[PDB]
Amino acid sequence: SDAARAARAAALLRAAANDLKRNDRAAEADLGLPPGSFGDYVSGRLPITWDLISRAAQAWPLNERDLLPIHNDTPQGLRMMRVKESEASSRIIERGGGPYYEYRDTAMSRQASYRPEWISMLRVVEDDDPDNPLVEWNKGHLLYQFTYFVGPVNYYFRSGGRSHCVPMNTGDSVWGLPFAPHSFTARSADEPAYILALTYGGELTGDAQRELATFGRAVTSSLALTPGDHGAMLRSVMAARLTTVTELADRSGLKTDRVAALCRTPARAEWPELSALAEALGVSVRELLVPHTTTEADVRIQPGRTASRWSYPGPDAPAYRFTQLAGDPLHPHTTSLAVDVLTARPDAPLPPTYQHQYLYVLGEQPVSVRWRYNGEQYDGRLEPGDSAYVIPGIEFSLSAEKPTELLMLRIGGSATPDVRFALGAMPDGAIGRYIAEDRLWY
Amino acid sequence: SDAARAARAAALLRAAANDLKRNDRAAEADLGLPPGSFGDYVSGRLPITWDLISRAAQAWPLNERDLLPIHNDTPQGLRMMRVKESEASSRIIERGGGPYYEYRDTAMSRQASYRPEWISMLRVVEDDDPDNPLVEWNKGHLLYQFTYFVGPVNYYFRSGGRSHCVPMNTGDSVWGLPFAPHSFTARSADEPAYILALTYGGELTGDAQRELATFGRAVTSSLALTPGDHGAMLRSVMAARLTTVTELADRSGLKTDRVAALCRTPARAEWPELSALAEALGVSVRELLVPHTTTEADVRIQPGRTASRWSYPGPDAPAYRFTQLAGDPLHPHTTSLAVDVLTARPDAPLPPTYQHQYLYVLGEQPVSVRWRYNGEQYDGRLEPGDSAYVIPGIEFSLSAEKPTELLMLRIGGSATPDVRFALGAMPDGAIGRYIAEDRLWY
Ligand SMILES: [Fe+3]
Ligand SMILES: [Fe+3]
Repeated sequence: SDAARAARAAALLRAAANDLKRNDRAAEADLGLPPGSFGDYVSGRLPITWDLISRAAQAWPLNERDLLPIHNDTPQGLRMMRVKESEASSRIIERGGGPYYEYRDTAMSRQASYRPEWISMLRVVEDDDPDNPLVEWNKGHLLYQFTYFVGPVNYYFRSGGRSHCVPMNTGDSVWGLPFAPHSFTARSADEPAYILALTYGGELTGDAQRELATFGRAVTSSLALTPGDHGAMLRSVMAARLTTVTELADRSGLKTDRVAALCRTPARAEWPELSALAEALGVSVRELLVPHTTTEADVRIQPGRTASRWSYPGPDAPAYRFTQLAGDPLHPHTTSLAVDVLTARPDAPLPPTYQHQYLYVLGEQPVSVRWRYNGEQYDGRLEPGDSAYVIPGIEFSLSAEKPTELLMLRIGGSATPDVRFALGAMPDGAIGRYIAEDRLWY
Repeated sequence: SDAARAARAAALLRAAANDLKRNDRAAEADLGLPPGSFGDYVSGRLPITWDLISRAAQAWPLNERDLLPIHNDTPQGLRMMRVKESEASSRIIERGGGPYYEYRDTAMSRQASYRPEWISMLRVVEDDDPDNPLVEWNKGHLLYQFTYFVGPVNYYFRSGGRSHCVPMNTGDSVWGLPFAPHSFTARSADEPAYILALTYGGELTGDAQRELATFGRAVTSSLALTPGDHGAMLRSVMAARLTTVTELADRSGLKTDRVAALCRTPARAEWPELSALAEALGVSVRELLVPHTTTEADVRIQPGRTASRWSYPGPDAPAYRFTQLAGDPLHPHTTSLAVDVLTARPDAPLPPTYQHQYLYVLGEQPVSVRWRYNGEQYDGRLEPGDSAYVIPGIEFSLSAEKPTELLMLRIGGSATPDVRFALGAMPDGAIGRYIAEDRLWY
């Protein structure tokens, strides 16, 4: 595992040198390495130190970040975390003079952006007033949040200077935007009241944050695009091409008056207009479409009672019953589900998805999991309160001796649609070298 | 600025602790630190060391990479590189027992993915045969290639086991896919023959490579999507939502047989069908559409003589004359242009774009550049053969005392459209915190 990570780091060093058109001799000269030695660092015979990575960021126009791999802590492609481990991670935090939350980690991975916490509400309120002084608010946090409610939990949320309180119960859920302040209390001291607060990051975190942080606040603010504003998207692509209204009109076959009008409205153009504009701009129609959001006051609440329900693979012989939980079209790759596992057999493999997956066993019976990864088959059993992390691409099935429920949150990773289409365009054999460069570029 | 970068690293440390719901004392417990030291690290009283970052990656489900900022090496928003500096970076490479290429760096930044080399063709051929033994091929490299030709350069390229040669002349260009093998030679020893080989990264480099490398080649290949393949895109979203053909038909109003058939073809559904399917899947129609490509043999060649040209900002105000160079809809955010600078005054500012920009002066007269960044106005001059790098969001003008030509390559950075939608959805005032977290989460 450490040797595999070292190999990944060595491949990144060769890739960086190849990309800078530095062959072995040129890289040794730039990095102050002994003549003839570069192959020993690229092959793994010599370790790549933080000293060398720091020297490379000074000698070359790259960052220390560009030479570091990430860790693989999910070697079987799925990993379970046990209740005992979650309880050992316990943190109690006081707010307003008394204990307010108990936090427990659930299944996480260095390969994924999940930060999923079990959190019990320790503050009990006697009304649903958002301005109740017993409520201790947070400041909001960068990560998106999907929250699943168990018991009589009150959800408090703030946006544009107004505080709201929506009472929840078991099976309700909410999806929420970055930096939206919120809080949770219990309406009763008599029954369990807790949440699965499954926060996660996506594209905002990682490379985008590092880059935008160097540009500064003004440049970053100026790159923002408001959801649903198609005219702004069109203006942005026009600016990226350095085209003009009359030139785009001439190339697309649209009237100049129409192109100007489309630049000034959030409503999308008609489909034939979008196709003509896209071709004139050298982009797919995909790039002129802007997602809408369903959020209001920066959250989208899904009542469990009215949530969509369906059976898999179908009602004639159902293995699972799914309930659709809260999400948002700003994050089309986030799927949240309550899963009733009905089958006692391993006869219903779920289709592999490009998403990361997180599982948490809500029901009273254990769930047996069977999965495949890199030519091996594995099996395991999640007890109630156990959780699991699954990398993209894994085929697994679930079963239980009696019907039982689990919570499933699936999120997009860094392999976005654009990445996946780039992978699809690569010539045969190239994906291997993309994963781990193994040679000088000539 | 090392001090600013150290502050960025401190902020990432606070953010990582916030995301894991570790306050100061909890973080000190997890990391084995003495009491009070975690505040010292976040505040800057103690420097953040590789030892601390390594400890964090061992104790917490994060990567060392996640705690490192990138460098700001473009403090004025635009940075020029001079002929003398490019010449100083000269590297001569032999292939087949004699000189083949001279490489020279041009403007680059730790904030962008450009790897732009000036490259002189040192191998002279007497025919255009791709199997000529004087032609020495590379193995293909990870980065995308955008190449502008000067002089009688032969371009050689391989795809699918076949080798090709297209004789180029000044003003021709080509855009090429990752790992497509290629070469360049000169048809004459008696005139300059060289290229601007403006390689760059996109979606593939950085986070996505790091994650995919830990999943392995089998999973990574399974995630590929073929450009143009709408049925694969539909199947992907269906698998992400765990909707069968029958359930998606049920929701959308399309017949079961029609949904199944749309999953078996690259051709897109009809627009009303796409609208109904997207609504049923909780996504914008954008997520059922796919990029297409125009590449043949993995490249897209643009003859200079047939390239589209237009005046900017308009026909009746031609400050500049643009020539559209080689690109592809697989990279909608890549704009390649040859720019004839016609105005002698800085009276035609180019609108700010979300793209990074790279400039190289091709013509025989200097180009004056006036730009603004962070409330300050700057003036500079690019001599023939000088280059420049520009961060996103900069407004600049170009002027010259006589018409002169500049090569421009604009590429998308890590702030993808999805990042920009997310920035637009963020509550007002939170971009400061996104750039640099400055507080405990509660
Ligand atoms: Fe939260
Ligand atoms: Fe190349």
